[PDB]
Amino acid sequence: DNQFYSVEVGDSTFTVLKRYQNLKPIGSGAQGIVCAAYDAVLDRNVAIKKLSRPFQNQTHAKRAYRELVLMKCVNHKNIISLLNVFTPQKTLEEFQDVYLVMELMDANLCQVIQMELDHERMSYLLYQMLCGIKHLHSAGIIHRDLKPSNIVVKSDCTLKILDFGLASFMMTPYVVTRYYRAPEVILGMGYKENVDIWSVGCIMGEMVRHKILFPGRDYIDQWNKVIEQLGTPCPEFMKKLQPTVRNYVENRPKYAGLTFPKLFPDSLFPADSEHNKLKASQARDLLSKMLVIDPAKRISVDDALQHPYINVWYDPAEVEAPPPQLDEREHTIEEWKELIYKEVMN
Ligand SMILES: Cc1sc(C(=O)NC2COC2)cc1-n1cc(NC(=O)Nc2c(F)cccc2Cl)cn1
Repeated sequence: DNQFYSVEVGDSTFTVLKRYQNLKPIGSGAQGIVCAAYDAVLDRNVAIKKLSRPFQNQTHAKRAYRELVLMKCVNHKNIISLLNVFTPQKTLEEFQDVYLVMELMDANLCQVIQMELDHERMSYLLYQMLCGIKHLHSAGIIHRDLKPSNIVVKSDCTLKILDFGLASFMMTPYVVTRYYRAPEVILGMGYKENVDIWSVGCIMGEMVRHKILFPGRDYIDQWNKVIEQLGTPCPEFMKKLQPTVRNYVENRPKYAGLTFPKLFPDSLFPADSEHNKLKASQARDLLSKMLVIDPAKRISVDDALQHPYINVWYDPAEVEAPPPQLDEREHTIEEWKELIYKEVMN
C-alpha cells in the first residue's frame, strides 16, 4: 500500500519505490551511496544513487542541480542517462533525499585499469571515452575533472561517463582525486576543449603502467611528477601563466623529461606478433600527443578519434549526433532546496 519501502545497505538507509527489489551495495564515492537493484516494472537491473540532503551546502547543491539539468539535456550512449528520478518525501518542507536510477553497469574504470588489456579492449575503451567527451563538447560542456571512478563499463566493453565535471570547502573525510587534472587546471590558466585530452592521456597511461602517472599530496607534488617525467615546459607556455604562478614554475629545477619509449617501455605492452608491435608503437604515439603540457601543442578530441590507434572503431552513427540554459548563481540553502525539488518534480 505504501508507495515506498526502506532497506539498510551498510550505514545508509535506502527508501525507494517498491518496483526496486533486492537492493545490494556495489560502490560509493562522495556525492552519494550506490546500490544494484532489480526493477520489477522494466524487468531489468538498475543502479540507484542516493543524494542525502543535496541542498546542505553550496558545493553539494551546485553539483546536484547542474547534473540533474544537464542529464536531461545530453543523449549519448557513452554518457550517463537516467531511467528515473524520485524523492520519497511528499512536500518541499519534508524534502530530504533524491534518488537517481540508471542502467546497472558491471564495474568502474579503476577496476579495469588493474587488468592487463589487449589492444582491442584498450583502444575500444579509449574510443568510447573520446566519443563521450566529443558529445559533451558539442553540448557546450567542457568537463575538466574526468577520472576513472566516474567512468563505468559493462562486460561487453561498453563505457559511460557518469558526471559533468567542474562547475570548494568540504567538512567531510573524503578528499577529491586531482591526479587526472590538466596543467591548465593545476595552474589556473584558462582552457579549451582539449583540457579533457590530458585526462584521457593520464587514464591511458595508467592502463599501461597500472600506477597513477602524476600522484601527490596536493598540486605541489603533482606538478613535480609532471615536469620530472615530461620535462620543463617551453617558454611559449611559461608566457601564458599568471605572474605569481609563473615565478613558482620557472624557479623549480629544470627537467629534460623522459622519452615516451622510456616512460612506457615495450614490457608494459603485449609485444609478441607484428600486429601487436605496430599497435604498441601507435599506442605510445597517441600517449605522446595527449600527455603534452602546453595545450596549444596537445592533440584535439577530433584528431585523437582520427589517430590510427583509435580510427579502427570509427562509424558516422555514434561519432556525430544532433546537438541541443547556462546556469551558475549562488543561493541560500532554502533557495537551493526548492531549485532541486522543482527539478526532481518535473
Ligand atoms: C561501479 C559499479 S560496480 C557494479 C557491479 O558490481 N555490478 C554487478 C552486476 O550485478 C552487480 C556496478 C557499478 N555501477 C555504478 C553505476 N552508477 C553510479 O556509480 N552512479 C550513479 C547511479 F548509480 C545512478 C544514477 C546516477 C549515477 Cl552517477 C552503474 N553501475
